[PDB]
Amino acid sequence: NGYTYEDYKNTAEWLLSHTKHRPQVAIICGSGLGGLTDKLTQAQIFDYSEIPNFPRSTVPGHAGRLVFGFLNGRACVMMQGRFHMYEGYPLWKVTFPVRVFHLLGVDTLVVTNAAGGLNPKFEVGDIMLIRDHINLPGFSGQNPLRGPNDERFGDRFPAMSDAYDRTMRQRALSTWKQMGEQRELQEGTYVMVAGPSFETVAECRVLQKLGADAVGMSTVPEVIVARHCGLRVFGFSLITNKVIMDYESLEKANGEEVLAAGKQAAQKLEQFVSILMASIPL
Amino acid sequence: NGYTYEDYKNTAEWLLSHTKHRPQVAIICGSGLGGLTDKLTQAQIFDYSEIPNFPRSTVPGHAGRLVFGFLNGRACVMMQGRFHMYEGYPLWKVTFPVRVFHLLGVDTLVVTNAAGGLNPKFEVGDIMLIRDHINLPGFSGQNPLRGPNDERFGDRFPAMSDAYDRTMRQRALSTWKQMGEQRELQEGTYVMVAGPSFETVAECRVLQKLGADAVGMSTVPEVIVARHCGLRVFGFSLITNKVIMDYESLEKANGEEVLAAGKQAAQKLEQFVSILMASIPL
Amino acid sequence: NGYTYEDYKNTAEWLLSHTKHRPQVAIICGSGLGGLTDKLTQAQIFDYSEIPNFPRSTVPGHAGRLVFGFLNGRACVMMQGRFHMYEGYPLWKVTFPVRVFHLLGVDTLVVTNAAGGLNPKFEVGDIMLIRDHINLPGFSGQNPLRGPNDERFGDRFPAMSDAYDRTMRQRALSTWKQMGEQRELQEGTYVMVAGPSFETVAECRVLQKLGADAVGMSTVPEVIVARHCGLRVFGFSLITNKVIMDYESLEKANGEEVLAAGKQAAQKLEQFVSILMASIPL
Ligand SMILES: O=c1[nH]cnc2c(C[N@@H+]3C[C@H](CO)[C@@H](O)C3)c[nH]c12
Ligand SMILES: O=c1[nH]cnc2c(C[N@@H+]3C[C@H](CO)[C@@H](O)C3)c[nH]c12
Ligand SMILES: O=c1[nH]cnc2c(C[N@@H+]3C[C@H](CO)[C@@H](O)C3)c[nH]c12
Repeated sequence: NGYTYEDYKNTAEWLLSHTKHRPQVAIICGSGLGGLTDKLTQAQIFDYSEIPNFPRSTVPGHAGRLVFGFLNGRACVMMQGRFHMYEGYPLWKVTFPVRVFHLLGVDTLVVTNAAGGLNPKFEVGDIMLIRDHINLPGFSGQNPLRGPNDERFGDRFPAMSDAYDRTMRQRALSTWKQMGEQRELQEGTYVMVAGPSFETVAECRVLQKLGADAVGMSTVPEVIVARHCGLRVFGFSLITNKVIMDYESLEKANGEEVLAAGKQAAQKLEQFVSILMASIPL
Repeated sequence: NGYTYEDYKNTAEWLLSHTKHRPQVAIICGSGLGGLTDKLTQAQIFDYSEIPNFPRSTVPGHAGRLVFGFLNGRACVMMQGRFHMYEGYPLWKVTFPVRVFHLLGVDTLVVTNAAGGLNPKFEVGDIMLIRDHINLPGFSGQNPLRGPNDERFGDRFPAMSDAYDRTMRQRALSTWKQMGEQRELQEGTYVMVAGPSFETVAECRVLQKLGADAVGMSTVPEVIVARHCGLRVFGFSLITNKVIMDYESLEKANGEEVLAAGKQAAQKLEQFVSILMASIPL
Repeated sequence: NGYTYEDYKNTAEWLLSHTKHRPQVAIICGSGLGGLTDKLTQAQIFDYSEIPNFPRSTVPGHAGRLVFGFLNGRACVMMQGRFHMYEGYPLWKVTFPVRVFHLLGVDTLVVTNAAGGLNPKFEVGDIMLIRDHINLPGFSGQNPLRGPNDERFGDRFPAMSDAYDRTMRQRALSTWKQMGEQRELQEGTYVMVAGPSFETVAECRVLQKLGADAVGMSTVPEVIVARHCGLRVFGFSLITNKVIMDYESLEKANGEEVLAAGKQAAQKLEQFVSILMASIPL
């Protein structure tokens, strides 16, 4: 890890002295979900590039910013553009923001992402509440906590079986119903794979056989660092496509559609997140 | 990645100005399949060591060369000796040649390798057409495309579900029959594991349970980079041994036998490849 | 790999000239099993920090030492405190001691560790004889033999299907009975995961579906290097906890209990190891 405790501290204090905002809830916007930033009020934008120690967003579109504001009665800080292992960043950079949030005073992390559906019951547009995850990269060594542990953040061996807050998941399922929606709110296991190339049929079958319901290339690292910090964690995936699971089909998964699904059924997640803020204690 | 676009370009131009040959089909010879180089005509050999930017073959036997020539009516470039992740090379070096081939004007990549048979229906000497692959290293981060993407080669998120050209696989199965052979042409999923040590019984069972038919320590990376490039891809594995899948057996897998199987039933693959060249469009 | 053959040699010769002891059996003590060092006679302690080239134990408790002595009629060398991939050490440092032992004249390696039980038949306190292992990190590239092979230690492609000496496992099962004990001696497959965070329910299910019986974050690397060396290998796991495999449960795995289980049923393993020394040929 190239960061010392001092680095996270200096970044936090810099942000704290450059904004009057004092966030409680940190929100990481997934692909095609950045619009969520338009709902904040008293918004204050910071480009990643101007924040000390922040990983500088190479060329996804040069759009990387931290937005502080209020979302439905709660002090928030949103990440529009998140870092991925596939871009070359080691996991300790990918999750650097998370530790910064903790030092800013955040106690809750909401993570969102787009994902391929592995469970056949899913349909494009569906929203999957994350009940659990399978950290394939972590099994091999790619775990954001690798390296000496700093007691100031947490313990050497944090547990992850209760990573996704049960209370929030319940309140989430409730909220979704209180709103009265067509499709039900899906729930399941998210499996992380490094990417960036999409899965083959054989691989799709492997992930299904392991019990995963949705597949993506992010999130798990941020969740592990958040939990290591003591943060309350809740999140979901926007199923942007159904992964090909048999050779009959003659269609390919593309980053184009993922942003397209995250175009129509996108605002659906946005509203759900804003409303869900009232369900977050303080 | 330690290579800049310029590096691949300079290597291509160097080769292009040192040979009159202009290859269309690149062929990577697997273990004990190097003999395939003896079939080229108007052959011109280049030691890896003399080609700018090429990874220098440590000590597999110091035998690493790029051979340009004609194979059954087609301009080829063959790799005699391929790079493996287990030797210490990062994946961006392992696949460096592939991007060079694309800049040389190659539009087809034929990959061959020796592999352990996981499917019980296989026998030593069998030839397995590769229909799909399981990229275990890729799930964890070891994917040759990790790092910033260069649009000149391809897209950020290339698909792999159609990696192995369906047309060539069909024409391959046809060719094999047109020849009238004893054993049928096997077909299945290739699973890549890093190695270099051989699998345990428990591991063999894992790979079988995942749906893999053959196991090796190469190929998948080259295939992913080729596809990212737009190359047509086809290949197969020479089953050199049947992996031990139960504790009853008292025999061990050894690099000795692998080269031995690749001694008798070796030329069988060689001919098949030469003849298959006529089935490759232009 | 940052070590040259010379480095292992110089470390061996340094130890050989600083102790009259000439070990035959090397023993690696797992978590909460360090007490085994109290049974040696004519004991001579070396701090890891004073041994040339040894990885310096960061801050697990600053307790890292190599103890030479005699254990029940056999010249031993014990590692009190072992290195883990999760602490940041690359595998070639984690396994550095193993190659040193081989140069000291050791011909047998006994590895012990604490592990989470995946097989439901297990209970806290149980002892599991290791019959086989699943090297998840190894599938992805994290194998201690990655990099050029040195013929002086072993072959390029060593087999692992017979890693755990069948004779010792038999003599172990015998010994356990000759002693007449309540609980039977368990036996099964050990799966290595990098850690340091504990498994989620979904992950627990994956590991079970793969056929693993116990889960830990060490051992496999040392075993592979030992075998590559020609060392006889035998070992076992102390089940310190039963991994949560369903959402009903409301308890979390913690490094606290692991050391606690390794407190009561700890000496049970210690005696078993001492007595088992008589079963090790010479
Ligand atoms: O089928 C899939 N496989 C793996 N990841 C995704 C995702 C998630 N994100 C979306 C984004 C690509 O469009 C990249 O960062 C991956 C959506 N569908 C799939
Ligand atoms: O049983 C097996 N397991 C893993 N790889 C192979 C291979 C393939 N290559 C062959 C070569 C060793 O002889 C090394 O680079 C692995 C053949 N049989 C097996
Ligand atoms: O449930 C488990 N999952 C993964 N490893 C362990 C272990 C083994 N060691 C023990 C030690 C933590 O207490 C760390 O190095 C892991 C015991 N129980 C479990």
